[PDB]
Amino acid sequence: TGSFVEMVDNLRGKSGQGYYVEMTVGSPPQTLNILVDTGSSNFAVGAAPHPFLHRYYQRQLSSTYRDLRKGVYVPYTQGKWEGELGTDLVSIPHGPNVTVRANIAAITESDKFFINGSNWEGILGLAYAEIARPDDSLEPFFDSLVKQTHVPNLFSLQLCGASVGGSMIIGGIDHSLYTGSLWYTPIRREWYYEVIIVRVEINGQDLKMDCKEYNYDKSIVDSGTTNLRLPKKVFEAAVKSIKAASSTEKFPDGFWLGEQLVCWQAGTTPWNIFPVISLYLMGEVTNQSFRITILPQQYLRPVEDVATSQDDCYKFAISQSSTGTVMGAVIMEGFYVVFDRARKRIGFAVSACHVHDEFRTAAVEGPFVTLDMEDCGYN
Ligand SMILES: CCCc1cc(=O)[nH]c(N)n1
Repeated sequence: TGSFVEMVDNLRGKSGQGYYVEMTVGSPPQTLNILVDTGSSNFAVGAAPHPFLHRYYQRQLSSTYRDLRKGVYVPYTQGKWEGELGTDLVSIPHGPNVTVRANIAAITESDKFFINGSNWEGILGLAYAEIARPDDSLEPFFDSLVKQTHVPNLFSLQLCGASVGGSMIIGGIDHSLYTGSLWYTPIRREWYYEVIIVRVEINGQDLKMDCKEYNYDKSIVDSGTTNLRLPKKVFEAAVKSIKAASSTEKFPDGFWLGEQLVCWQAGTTPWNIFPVISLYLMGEVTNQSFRITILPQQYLRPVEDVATSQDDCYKFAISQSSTGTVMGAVIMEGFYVVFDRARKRIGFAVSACHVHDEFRTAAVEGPFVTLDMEDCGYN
């Protein structure tokens, strides 16, 4: 049929602080909440006390704990930690019914990494080898899982909006998590989950750049990132185009920088004045592409605020980047995304749980005749 009921709704989170899954490590197993991250490729867990950790990995208590007698250091855009390598038996209570020996980094030192009141104490790097620390020699979690178990080389994510929730379906595709068709873009290279963007529209108006601008110096699908991050030039034209489309209301300058909340009486958010955003992505067929479309409900992240109800408050969740395009949680929150590693591709369908209104919905449409798409990549 297509129903993975044990794995539906296995993710949780706070807004702006990421999506996490419940995992266990060791013997006897220790329950820990682990961040689901397609932008990195290292499994790592808090193994010591910290001001923002409620619990941590007590490796001396694990009878199956192995020491790799080695060190590991991982930097991110947000934060960095260093830890002691080693292995232990790992399992996901609301995942596939398996236990696997895998690589673990026990975090001893970390800087601006563990978030206050996040409720997660580690991270699952789901991206490929080519970017693992200390190097490509370290086999990542999902590669271990497929080695030691019969589970298909494939996971899907449904990240829902709004504490948030979602579904990581390991080893398959759940039919209840989308509507309409799955459209596939090729993973251009197995390191990040790198895709190619061939065109951008705001309310159907072409942003009109050379397409290389959209993929400078890469475009990636990153569950571990909150915002839709765009290259400086692309960001500045989108904001200009979005400012124009929303011009019946003016907002403070700081709002467009992510520095300031905008607010409306409850239920009166004027979604319809804000534009739709379309990203055309390279297809499987030659000279073909499809487009995904998100709503202001995806790129205006809601913020609870400290004064009263009676106002619904939001943050602009599109930000500037220097490392390329990052299709983070604001993009992924409109779609069921299928990381089809077995067939070097990434699937997009309309999410069955996405936030929208009566009059507009997130969309995934195709095909479109689009030429010289290979040219859009960086080299
Ligand atoms: C805990 C956050 C880890 C992280 C940080 C970051 O900057 N990017 C990604 N993909 N992941």
